[PDB]
Amino acid sequence: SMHLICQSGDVLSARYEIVDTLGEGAFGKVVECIDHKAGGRHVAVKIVKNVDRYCEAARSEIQVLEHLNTTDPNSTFRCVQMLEWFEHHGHICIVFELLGLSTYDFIKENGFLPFRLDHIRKMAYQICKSVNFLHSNKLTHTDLKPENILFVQSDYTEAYNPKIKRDERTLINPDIKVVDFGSATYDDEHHSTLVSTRHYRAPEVILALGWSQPCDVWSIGCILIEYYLGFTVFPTHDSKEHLAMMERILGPLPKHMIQKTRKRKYFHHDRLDWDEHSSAGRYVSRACKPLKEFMLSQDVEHERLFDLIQKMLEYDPAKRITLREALKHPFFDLLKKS
Ligand SMILES: Nc1ncc2cc3cnccc3cc2n1
Repeated sequence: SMHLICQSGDVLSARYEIVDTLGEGAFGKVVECIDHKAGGRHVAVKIVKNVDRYCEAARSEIQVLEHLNTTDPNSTFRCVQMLEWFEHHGHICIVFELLGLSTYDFIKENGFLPFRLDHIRKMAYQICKSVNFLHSNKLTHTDLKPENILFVQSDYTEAYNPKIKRDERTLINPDIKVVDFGSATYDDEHHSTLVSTRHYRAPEVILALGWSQPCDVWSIGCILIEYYLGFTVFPTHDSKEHLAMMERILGPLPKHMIQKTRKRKYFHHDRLDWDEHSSAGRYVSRACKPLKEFMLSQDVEHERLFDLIQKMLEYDPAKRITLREALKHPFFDLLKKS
């Protein structure tokens, strides 16, 4: 199907003319369209694959966004605005306001270089504010990651930069919005055992101990460190290796979580069953190091960020910092009148 109905020049619902593809996924694609009933405004349309799993998630996303856009019509809390939805040759399509590049695509197109710290501060504040708004509404996002944080506009300036010895684009406006509510779950809804893209998955999720709002905070921690480094901090598709990476960076997992998990697979006698002298052992031993060794400067602003990240990456979800608390963290002081 989808190839046949998402091409450039196609008209959806007698209204939206497809210009180009913005992104694609296993869920389907997002295309930029010209809205001919609204004077030519460009919009984004998500065309969802006709697979039950993804239809369910799309119907779900629509319910959630009706709730949020009603609660917050002006988008004070930076959730993307849904404009409408329709069916088109058996595919659910959801129309959104058009935004710029995701934070992932920006990093990628900049050669996997990090953001500047002042931009990270602004973006981090907005992300925390947005997701804390979700948390206030008895929702957990579950799939936060740089692909799901989008710049409102990705206009830019380009300057030669002898630090990188290369030309470089700098964002004008670092404002962002959060997208993708298809996994968002209410406190009183059923909680699936597997959630999150694996690189941003919390230890309570990996160990199947239950999860709720705090698993978003873990994800945000992961995001912030990737903005700082410009690469993914847990580059792996194996759950055991992932846990090994956590140990190398954050230290060993709390005994009480280990004893409690149904996945005794990963462990022997209250410690991770992992051979450091193995090959993957040495991969982890060199791709990963203690959190604070990732710092590129001893300047206090850097230390403030790393303190915050550390608190986000607390193993025990019951002890992990909440976004309410995180928004008062000293790292954000520079954004406030003192
Ligand atoms: N450029 C752009 N603008 C709006 C978007 C909304 C989206 C809503 N859900 C998922 C992905 C999305 C990607 C988007 N990309």
